[PDB]
Amino acid sequence: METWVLGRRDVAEVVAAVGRDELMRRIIDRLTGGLAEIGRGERHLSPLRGGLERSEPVPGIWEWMPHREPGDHITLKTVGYSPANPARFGLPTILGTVARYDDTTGALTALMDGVLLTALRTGAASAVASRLLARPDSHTLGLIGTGAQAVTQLHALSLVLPLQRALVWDTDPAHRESFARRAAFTGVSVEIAEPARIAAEADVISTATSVAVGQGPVLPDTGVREHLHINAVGADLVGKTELPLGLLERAFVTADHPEQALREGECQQLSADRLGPQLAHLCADPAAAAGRQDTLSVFDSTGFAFEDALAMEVFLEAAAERDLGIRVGIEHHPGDALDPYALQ
Amino acid sequence: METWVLGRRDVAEVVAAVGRDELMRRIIDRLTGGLAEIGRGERHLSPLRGGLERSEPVPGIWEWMPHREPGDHITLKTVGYSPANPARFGLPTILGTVARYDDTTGALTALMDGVLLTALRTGAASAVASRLLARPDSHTLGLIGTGAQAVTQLHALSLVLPLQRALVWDTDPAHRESFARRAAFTGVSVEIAEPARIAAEADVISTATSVAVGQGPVLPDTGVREHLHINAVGADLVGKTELPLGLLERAFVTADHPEQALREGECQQLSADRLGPQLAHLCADPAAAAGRQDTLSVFDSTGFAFEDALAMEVFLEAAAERDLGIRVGIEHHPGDALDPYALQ
Ligand SMILES: NC(=O)c1ccc[n+]([C@@H]2O[C@H](COP(=O)([O-])OP(=O)(O)OC[C@H]3O[C@@H](n4cnc5c(N)ncnc54)[C@H](O)[C@@H]3O)[C@@H](O)[C@H]2O)c1
Ligand SMILES: NC(=O)c1ccc[n+]([C@@H]2O[C@H](COP(=O)([O-])OP(=O)(O)OC[C@H]3O[C@@H](n4cnc5c(N)ncnc54)[C@H](O)[C@@H]3O)[C@@H](O)[C@H]2O)c1
Ligand SMILES: O=C(O)[C@@H]1CCCCN1
Ligand SMILES: O=C(O)[C@@H]1CCCCN1
Ligand code: NA
Ligand code: NA
Repeated sequence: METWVLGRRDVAEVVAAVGRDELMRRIIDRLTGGLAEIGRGERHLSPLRGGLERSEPVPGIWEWMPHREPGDHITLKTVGYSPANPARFGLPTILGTVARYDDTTGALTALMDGVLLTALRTGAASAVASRLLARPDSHTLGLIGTGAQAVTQLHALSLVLPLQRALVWDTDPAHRESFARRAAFTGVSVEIAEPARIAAEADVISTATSVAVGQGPVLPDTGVREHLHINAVGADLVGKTELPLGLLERAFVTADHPEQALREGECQQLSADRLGPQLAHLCADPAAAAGRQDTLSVFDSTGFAFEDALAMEVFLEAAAERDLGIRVGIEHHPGDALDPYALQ
Repeated sequence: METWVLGRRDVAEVVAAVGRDELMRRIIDRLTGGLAEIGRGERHLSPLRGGLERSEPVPGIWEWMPHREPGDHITLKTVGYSPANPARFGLPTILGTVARYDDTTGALTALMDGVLLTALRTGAASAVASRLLARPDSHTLGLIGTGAQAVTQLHALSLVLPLQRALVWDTDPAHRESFARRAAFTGVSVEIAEPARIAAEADVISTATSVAVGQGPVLPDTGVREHLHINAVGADLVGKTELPLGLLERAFVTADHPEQALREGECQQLSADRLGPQLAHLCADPAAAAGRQDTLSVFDSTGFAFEDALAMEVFLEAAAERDLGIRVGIEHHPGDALDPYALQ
């Protein structure tokens, strides 16, 4: 037995061969079906993730997220949020890896990059929610925060909605000015616009910012379109929120993971009895979303491990089909199972 | 930047080049100083580990164990307990791996086998506790359970006590018959002995069994020597214990990690009020352990992530000096930190 390692090159080759659009569509479709299975009680929500706060160079967190498929495998994503990474080190804010363990033996069976996978499934989740809750003729996307997640927010939403333009804002002028180049492949025209203009004109908004704890909101409490749908994607430290309380109190709010969102999502601001049905329920039974496209709605997205396990399965199917990756004997399996020093 | 991977062949090379006695002594030395640092408030106990119980083929658990050295690195050990592994698959019961992440950026910097490392630091921890709590002239070690952990229990204790004899028992006859061969490198004469004889004759005992939940104790509450010290090393599922309650209630009890021991150790059987200072406090001030050398004492060992971080440092130091391991680009670091699709 050896661990199947998909390095950065192998992940790059899967995306290159399949294409960004088709790979995102596969993950959207797998996520939709998997969420529906949770909604029907055929699968379980993942347990609450855990994490470690880091104060330097700016406040961040490092988190672990398990998900078990009983009798088959266990997935663990480890992921850091380090929002000084881009300016200070040229590294992405979100840095992680995803591992798979055999449920019968405990053995580490596969290990892959989590940077691209995280961005893909985070965009995909917003696309699943926005298909349910945004107007199907939505034309104008608003983006607050134009870093890494904003790229796959725009990409995923452009595959499920007839987006013609994106109005975008970032507190860093360099980051908002560079977004049009990073977005060009989608064909969606990009225009920089202040948050009040985005609130007024967008049919759908994604907020995906590295705003600090207690420094929200990133979208002002002002006039929005009657049918606005917001993907609240930003999430890291307890106490970090992006939306104004007044808007949230007026909205139909669905969380990807209610217990997690009450701790780390926009639902931190809400009484727990104010939550709409969770996304998995909407996927299994759309009665709860019926009519909500035409009124204010918020998808409170925190991310949970089942989404990473599903996206990893999409990558592993593609990689297995193409015999990609390497095999590394990492775990020591002594020829005598009862002798740790039998370095066989 | 690439991940440094120490596979099975590299860990084997470290043992071959350093030697077993020297490697174990280095880990004992690091663990003793690191525990003293916790006992003096210069370092802190790892957070409570997390875990997922599994029921097939027999009840087992899979756990994740993080530890943070602020400003330096985060360590995470993922480890399975699957006690049917030896008989069904020729695999060790304990299967795991240890990862190191840069604390500043979150990047995965190192990954290695956890199977041998776990056995080494678990032996080392018993050696640290027994040096503090067993009579310095202890001649007879008892071992209940003669699987993987028992090998390093004997090895480590033989390096800190004047052991002349090991009395050993296992419910599987093939496992107790093979222990002497696995233990030969220690030079300590091994005798098979039933648990009642071990209880009556041993100066120090380690219990390290795969006993099922509710099927203890593995050592009878009979005559024990007045000065007996026990390392209660077995730990996995909630409800699993190895010692008789009446013996435990008469003992001075110290846990490696009090909150973990209350959940998964022999301290499950006791009130939280009933515990002594933890092992770290005894390392920092041995005057609290000296008096208890001549009375009944129990070290309640669950394992915690700091021990894995310290043992990993020993292996990385030795591996770097010998230029061992490989470099694998696992994490995706896009050419543009704000563009998840900018594959290198
Ligand atoms: N919900 C999920 O599943 C999920 C998954 C991944 C990341 N995230 C979260 O999304 C957020 C963004 O991640 P990223 O990878 O895009 O980070 P990033 O650093 O690439 O982008 C964040 C951007 O937000 C900008 N910003 C900071 N404060 C702002 C404000 N007040 N208004 C507008 N812009 C602001 C920054 O200048 C930066 O350009 C983080 O909180 C992250 O933890 C969530
Ligand atoms: N405290 C720690 O840090 C730490 C570290 C590693 C393992 N452990 C725990 O130690 C225990 C042993 O692990 P291992 O790797 O040696 O497993 P192993 O399967 O190699 O050995 C366990 C042995 O116990 C024997 N056994 C089962 N029931 C028994 C009984 N009633 N009396 C006597 N022997 C019995 C089995 O036949 C087997 O030989 C497990 O509970 C494991 O989770 C603890
Ligand atoms: O699910 C995730 O991967 C993100 C990482 C950053 C913190 C919020 N959750
Ligand atoms: O600390 C450890 O490595 C062990 C693994 C098995 C369960 C008990 N703790
Ligand atoms: Na959120
Ligand atoms: Na124990």
